[PDB]
Amino acid sequence: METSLRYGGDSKALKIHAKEKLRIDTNTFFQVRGGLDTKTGQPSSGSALIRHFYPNFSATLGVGVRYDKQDSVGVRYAKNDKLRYTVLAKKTFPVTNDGLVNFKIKGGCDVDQDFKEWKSRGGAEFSWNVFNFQKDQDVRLRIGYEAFEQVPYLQIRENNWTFNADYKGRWNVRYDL
Repeated sequence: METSLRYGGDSKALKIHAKEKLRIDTNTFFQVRGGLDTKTGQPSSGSALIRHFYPNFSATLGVGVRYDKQDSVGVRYAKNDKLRYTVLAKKTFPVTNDGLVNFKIKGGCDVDQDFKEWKSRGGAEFSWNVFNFQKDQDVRLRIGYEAFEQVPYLQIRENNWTFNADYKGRWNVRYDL
């Protein structure tokens, strides 16, 4: 049971996201997140994951979905009122020191139940080293993205905060409570 604050600009001011885990079977984990609205004091959205792990092939396979609440659909459409589901492998590779990178990725496909839309994603954070500035302030870059043909937004770590930019002119912070 952990809680994280998500700040937003050019979209939403503040929102809370909290994470919980449940044991269903010997080799099956429940992992889900609850988003409480910007208004503060009500639901907003829900997401969940069902996963299994392999030992020698250190990785997990599972599916992820999200539910957005229904309101009205017809001539016009809205961001809400939509269900999506995806299945992917999760893998982590530390290639720093010997190399220079480190990533945690989600490799798979998602469909939007609303319009037959299907995409594959580098649903990942890939650690790469770029700066080239006189200042000695080290920064780490990872694309909080689904790479294939959809949308990348960047995530960087500085001091002890995580902040991002999306091509839609959207930005955010994530900080643990």
